[PDB]
Amino acid sequence: PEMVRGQVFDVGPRYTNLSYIGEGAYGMVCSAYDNLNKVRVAIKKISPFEHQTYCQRTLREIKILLRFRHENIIGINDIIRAPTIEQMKDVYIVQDLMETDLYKLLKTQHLSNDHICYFLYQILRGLKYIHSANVLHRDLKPSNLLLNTTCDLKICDFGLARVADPDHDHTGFLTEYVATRWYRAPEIMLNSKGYTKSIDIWSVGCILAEMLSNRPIFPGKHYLDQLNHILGILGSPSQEDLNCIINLKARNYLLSLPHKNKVPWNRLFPNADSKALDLLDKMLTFNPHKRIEVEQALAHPYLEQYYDPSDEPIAEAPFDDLPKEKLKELIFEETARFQP
Ligand SMILES: *[C@H]1CC(=O)[C@@H](O)[C@@H](O)C/C=C/c2cc(OC)cc(O)c2C(=O)O[C@@H](C)C1
Repeated sequence: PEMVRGQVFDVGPRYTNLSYIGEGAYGMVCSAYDNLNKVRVAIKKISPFEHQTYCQRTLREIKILLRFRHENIIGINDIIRAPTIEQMKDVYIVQDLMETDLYKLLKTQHLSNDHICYFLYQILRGLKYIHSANVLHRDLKPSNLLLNTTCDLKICDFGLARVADPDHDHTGFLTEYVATRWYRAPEIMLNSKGYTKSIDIWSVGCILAEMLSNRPIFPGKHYLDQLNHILGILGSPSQEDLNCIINLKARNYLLSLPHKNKVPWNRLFPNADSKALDLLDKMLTFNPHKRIEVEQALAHPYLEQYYDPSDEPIAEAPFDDLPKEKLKELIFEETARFQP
C-alpha cells in the first residue's frame, strides 16, 4: 500500500499521489489524485473499530451524508474499505478537495464585509437544509467550514449530529457536553442537552462574530468559564429569561452573580456593518426560545443580496447499547454500495 507519515493509507489503485492536508476525528486527511475522474480529491482515513463511541460517530455521519445532497454540505463521493468484515480495519471517505477552511483563513486573513455576508449566507443555506431534515449538526465551528478557491462554502463533519428531540431537551445544571466549548450555547451549561435547532444558531452567531474580528468572541478556558464569557458580553439575563429556566440549581446560579451590563455590539465591532450586528444580536440571544431560526436569519436584511427561498432547498424527508461488533457490521453494510 501507499504510506503516509509512517501509516498505511490504503486507497489505491484508483487514488494515487498522496499528500497530507489535515486531520479528521479518527485519522488523517490526505489529498490524492482520482485516476477515474481525473481530479484531485480529499480522503479521510477512519480507524474506529476499537471503540464503541467511535463506531457510533462514524456510522451516524455516513448514514446522514449518504442521504443528504446539498451544495453547501460536503458529500461522500466514494468509500474505500476491505471486501470482508474480517479484513476491514479502516474506512476511507473520499470527498471534494477544498482549498482551505475558515479556521485557517481567520488565522491570517481579514474578511471583507462582502466575504462575511456570502460566507454567512452559505452557512445558513446549508443549515436550512440540515434543519429541514430534522437533524442538528451540533459542532458548527470555523474548522468545519470548508472553502474552495472561489469562496464557495461547504459544511463538514456530521459525526456529532443528532435528530432533533425538543421534548427531551431538559437536563440539570452543569451537565456534561461533547461539542466544542467556544461555540456552545449558554443553555448547554444550564439546562439543555443540545437537542434543539437553536443550538446550531448559537454556534453560527459565534462564527459570525469571529468573522467580524478574527478572534473567537467567547474563548472560555473550561466548562463553566464559557458561561462567564457569554454573560460578560450579553449581560445579566432578564427576569423573564430567568423565569424560563425552571431548574433551581441553574436559576440560582444565575441569581448569585452580580449584575453585568450588556456590551454593545457596535463597541465590540466598530467597523462591522450595522445590519450584520442586528443579525448577530438575534443569533446570540440568551433565551433559546427567542433566538432567531434559520429561515428567519436567511430573510434578514443583512442577507438581502442573496436571499431567495426558491433557491434554498430543503430535504425530501425528515431523517446505543449496540456493541461495536454490530456497529462494525452496520458500517460494513452501510458502505457496501461503493464496492464493485
Ligand atoms: C472535514 C471535517 C474535518 O475533519 C475538519 O477537522 C477539517 O478542518 C479538516 C480539514 C480537512 C480538509 C483540508 C483541506 O485542506 C486543503 C481540504 C479538504 O477538502 C479537507 C476536507 O475535505 O475535510 C473533510 C475530509 C473533513
